[PDB]
Amino acid sequence: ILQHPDGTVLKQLQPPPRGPRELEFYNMVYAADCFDGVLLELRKYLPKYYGIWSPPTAPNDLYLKLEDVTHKFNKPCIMDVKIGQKSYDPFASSEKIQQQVSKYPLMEEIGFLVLGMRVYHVHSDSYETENQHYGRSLTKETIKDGVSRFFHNGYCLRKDAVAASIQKIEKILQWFENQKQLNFYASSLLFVYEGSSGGEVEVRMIDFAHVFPSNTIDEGYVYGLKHLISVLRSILDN
Ligand SMILES: O=C(Nc1ccc(-c2onc3ccc(-c4nnn[nH]4)cc23)cc1)C1CC1
Repeated sequence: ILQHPDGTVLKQLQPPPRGPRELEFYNMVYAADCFDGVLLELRKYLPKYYGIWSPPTAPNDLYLKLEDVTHKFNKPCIMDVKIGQKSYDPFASSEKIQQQVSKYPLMEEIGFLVLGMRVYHVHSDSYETENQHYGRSLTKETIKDGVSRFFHNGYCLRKDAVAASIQKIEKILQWFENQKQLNFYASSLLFVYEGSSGGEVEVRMIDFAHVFPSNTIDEGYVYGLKHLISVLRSILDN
């Protein structure tokens, strides 16, 4: 992810088939002649899409030009959470499934995985960062405290941001419960709140290299959202 001063990010397409698939996802959603109510509503929850981009001198080098969801914040606190019970897709090989489940074997049980967070601390004027190993270390016993960490500025628990996060996730859940045409594997929610202008929060869906047509509710994604909501709700009682 490359941040551009103009309030956009450039995401380099992943190798095939992942990058092409994400391009076609955005292209389908933001299709100019799209009157599909499901896809029109979904746009609210994605980064705004500015189409494919490549350097003037390098047509080979493919990027998606996307809204930088963090742009409007002064000291953005950012958390990326992978959603779902399965991070492999319906066409994965046996080896691929094993690879994906081994990366985090609690995915079925918990239904989400914290990919990372960056938290601004007021008293130190500094950021705490957690990498992929943080979230992959979390269990049923430690997931609540693991998530809570995102909302600690080093003096208070930001229950305002927690409550706002629940409310915005709920709208995404409502979208999922009113569509049976897309299933999303290994996709994420990006959480942003203001670390320095009170209860201001972004929660957006990102990373669409494994989105597939479906005839059914995305039960795994729904489960993940429900559990994440439940965890956030309990944090409100801290
Ligand atoms: O450590 C940082 N991380 C960070 C900052 C902005 C974003 C971000 O903002 N808008 C975005 C829209 C799509 C995607 C995206 N799609 N697929 N993978 N990422 C990512 C987006 C992500 C991470 C801060 C210091 C820069």
